[PDB]
Amino acid sequence: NTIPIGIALAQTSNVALLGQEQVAGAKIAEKYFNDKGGVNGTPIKLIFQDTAGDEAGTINAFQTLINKDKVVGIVGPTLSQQAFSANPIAERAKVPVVGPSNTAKGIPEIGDYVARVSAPVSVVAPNSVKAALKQNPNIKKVAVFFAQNDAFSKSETEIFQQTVKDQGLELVTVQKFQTTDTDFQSQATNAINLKPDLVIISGLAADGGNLVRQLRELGYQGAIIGGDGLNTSNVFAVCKALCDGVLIAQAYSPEYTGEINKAFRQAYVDQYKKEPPQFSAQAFAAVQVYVESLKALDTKNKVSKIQLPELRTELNKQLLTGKYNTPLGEISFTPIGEVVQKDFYVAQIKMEKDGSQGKFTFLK
Ligand SMILES: [Mg+2]
Repeated sequence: NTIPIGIALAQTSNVALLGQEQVAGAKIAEKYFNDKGGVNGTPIKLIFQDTAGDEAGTINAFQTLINKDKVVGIVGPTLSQQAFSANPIAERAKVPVVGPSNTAKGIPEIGDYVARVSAPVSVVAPNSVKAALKQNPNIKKVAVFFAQNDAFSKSETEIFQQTVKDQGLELVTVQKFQTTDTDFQSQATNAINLKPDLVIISGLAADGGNLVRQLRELGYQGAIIGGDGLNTSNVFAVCKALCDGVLIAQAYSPEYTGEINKAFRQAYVDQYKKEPPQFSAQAFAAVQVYVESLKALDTKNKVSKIQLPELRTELNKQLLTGKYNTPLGEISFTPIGEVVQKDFYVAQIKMEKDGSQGKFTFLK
């Protein structure tokens, strides 16, 4: 006998360039928590249902988890774009959702059953602009690019644009693209002709990486900031040596000294031979929220005896009140399901000259 928790993430499509890192974190969490006895002796069972890359696939995954798989709660989905369409399904069904990495403005406001462990674009994105200005105080002109078909990218670009203005910089252009585009010659050239000192990109991984590469190919030599959708080593294959120097804000640090992070990091490094990515840590933290909430609930009200609809409602109520020492640091929730989290960072892509290998170097 086990307690089923649904994991609805992008395991296929180009969205899996982000989703697979989340899956990795969730699987590490399952072993970590089950090795500690699960929920007061009862193992959890993560049930994975692939969302693919669109809204319909996410809705289908959620409905399957809720109805067929009888899950007590869902971790997911990968994208804010997917969350805005699918989360209302879970809200209506009174099934809790904990988003690992969705950072668009407005997600917890979807309803009483929607929470997230990822701080939103408003507190994550500005740090990377500040980091760029530290590395080059003479930046004056900024070109901004965003994926106009993606909800998170639109939310993130608004924050980047406001930060550029607040830092007293000149916004020379805002260029639009689609996440499904591979060619950006026209937008890149448009921006390059305006002589920017800094370029900021809000898109996802394949698109963001292709744009970074093309900017460099077309002769751009200035600074580049990538938003959260580019925050994966999966971009390395796309821009290769030309990824070098890209600045990306982080909501997780491998070097954070929390005991659980040490355990998580050690488990990750031993398996994957590199530091745990943000998306992996965030997924771990979302599973942790469910495990620790289930334990607290079970102690007060034995879960094996609670019928499913009431169990879901009580679990949702419980998780919102909890305090969690996670790989992301000590976190909790506001009454609306927004995360409370203290520390943020910026890292910079450092590629080896040959372009076949790289890493994220954390700025001090
Ligand atoms: Mg909420």
